[PDB]
Amino acid sequence: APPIVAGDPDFMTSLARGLAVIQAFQERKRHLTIAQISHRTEIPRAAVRRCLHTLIKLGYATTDGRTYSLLPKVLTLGHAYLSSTPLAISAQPYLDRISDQLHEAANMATLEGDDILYIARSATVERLISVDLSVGGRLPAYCTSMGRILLAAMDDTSLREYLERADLKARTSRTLNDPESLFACIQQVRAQGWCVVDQELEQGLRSIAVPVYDASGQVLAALNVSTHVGRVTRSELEQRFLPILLAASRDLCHQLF
Amino acid sequence: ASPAKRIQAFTGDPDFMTSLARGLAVIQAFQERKRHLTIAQISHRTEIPRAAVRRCLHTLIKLGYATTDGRTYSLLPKVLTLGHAYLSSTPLAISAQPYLDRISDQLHEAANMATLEGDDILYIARSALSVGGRLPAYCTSMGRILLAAMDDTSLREYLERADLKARTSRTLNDPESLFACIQQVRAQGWCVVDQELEQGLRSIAVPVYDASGQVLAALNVSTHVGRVTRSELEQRFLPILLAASRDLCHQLFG
Ligand SMILES: [Cl-]
Ligand SMILES: [Cl-]
Ligand SMILES: [Cl-]
Ligand SMILES: [Cl-]
Ligand SMILES: [Cl-]
Ligand SMILES: [Cl-]
Ligand SMILES: [Cl-]
Ligand SMILES: [Cl-]
Ligand SMILES: [Cl-]
Ligand SMILES: [Cl-]
Repeated sequence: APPIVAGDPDFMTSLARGLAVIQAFQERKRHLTIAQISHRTEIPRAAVRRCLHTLIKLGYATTDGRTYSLLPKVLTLGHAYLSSTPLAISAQPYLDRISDQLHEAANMATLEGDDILYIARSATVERLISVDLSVGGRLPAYCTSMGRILLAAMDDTSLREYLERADLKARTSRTLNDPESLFACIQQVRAQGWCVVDQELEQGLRSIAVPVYDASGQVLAALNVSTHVGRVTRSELEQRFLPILLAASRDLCHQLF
Repeated sequence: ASPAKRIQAFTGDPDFMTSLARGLAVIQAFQERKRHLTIAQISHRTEIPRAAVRRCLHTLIKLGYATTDGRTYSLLPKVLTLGHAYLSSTPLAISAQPYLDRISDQLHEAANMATLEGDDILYIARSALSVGGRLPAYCTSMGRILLAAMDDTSLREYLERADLKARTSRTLNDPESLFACIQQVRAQGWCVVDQELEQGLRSIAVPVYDASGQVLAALNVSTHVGRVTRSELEQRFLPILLAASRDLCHQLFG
């Protein structure tokens, strides 16, 4: 190797704006201007400028005076959640055990808005469109197995509101993407207590998911196992993966509550 | 210097957003707490007044970043999406991932990439600690790569400032011994740390450069004493790491 050489009065608007400015960077690989951030967030430019100035002084962002980027310190905000949340902490040995036994990826997600949000994953690579899925990433609820678990937990009025507004695009030719077929699908998921999705999010990808409850019988999250097409038989998901996942969900609930 | 002290250093700055700074500090107050917190606990750790802690928490609850039962407070998974904003907007982290995956597959060991934050290294990508986790720089192989990249004034400032605890019987724990170690890492272009952070842990790291020769980050492989000898690290792992890091630099910067 070569050497190394040389009103609500308690709502704090500026905190809200600063977190929205951080969110404006989602999926933007080129540094951003104030104009772009203001456009995306509908926050006035002068406030965006102050937010960025504050983030820079605190080590969360950087600039050349014209454009702006985030710094790695932003990752420590998510680490504050991961290291203070029993659900995320306790689920990791379970996902690791599921994955070691099945030699497939295992995940846990919650609902955030119209998407599922990954909170913990086993140690396997799962690439969507050759990009690793990761803790903190989001996927649409209507076309994922964990999304359908979490939509099934809604009451019918909330579910219909979601289906009349959501972007139901046909991700593959298999995807259920009209409100009547999604509603009937979600009703069966309720009856079953589990959901299989077969290549409705992307070609080649199959997953099976179950709910995780708290002591009150409320759905806190979903657990799943996710696989590629030629890695499984057609009925292995239900016969092989499902009892493992049901048992893990039951064990995690008992451990926490 | 408490979080409130650091915030109050900018009272003369009219564009510094005090509430944003306190809310970020309130999120940080949860680090490694393992469970939920009261207003009084958060105020004690941050030294931010309780009224302000209350208003920040309230704002986080309204925005979906936290929850409460009226006595204790917890963060919500939406906080994770703040870190994802960095990951999905940073080509270094994005492009590093296939290399880390391939390295880990070949060696059946964990491979990581880290940058320097303050006196710690900060993990920005890993292939099967977590991303966003931190470790001290002085007794880790990536830490020593990144300290080696500093100029000598910054390195000495670090060595006088940092808390150099003896974590194992092998840890180098004084500024003179550590400076000598860093000069050897500079001469080498790589670093092996053998059980200076915890028993059984051994790792090897190299720098990641841009096209102008700035060190941007460090890449490493970490192992246990079980079956990987130091000769293996230096003769088998090191050529792989050097090749991956050169590939990454060329892919990102030409
Ligand atoms: Cl920038
Ligand atoms: Cl298709
Ligand atoms: Cl189903
Ligand atoms: Cl429910
Ligand atoms: Cl303060
Ligand atoms: Cl303010
Ligand atoms: Cl709580
Ligand atoms: Cl959330
Ligand atoms: Cl190390
Ligand atoms: Cl030891």
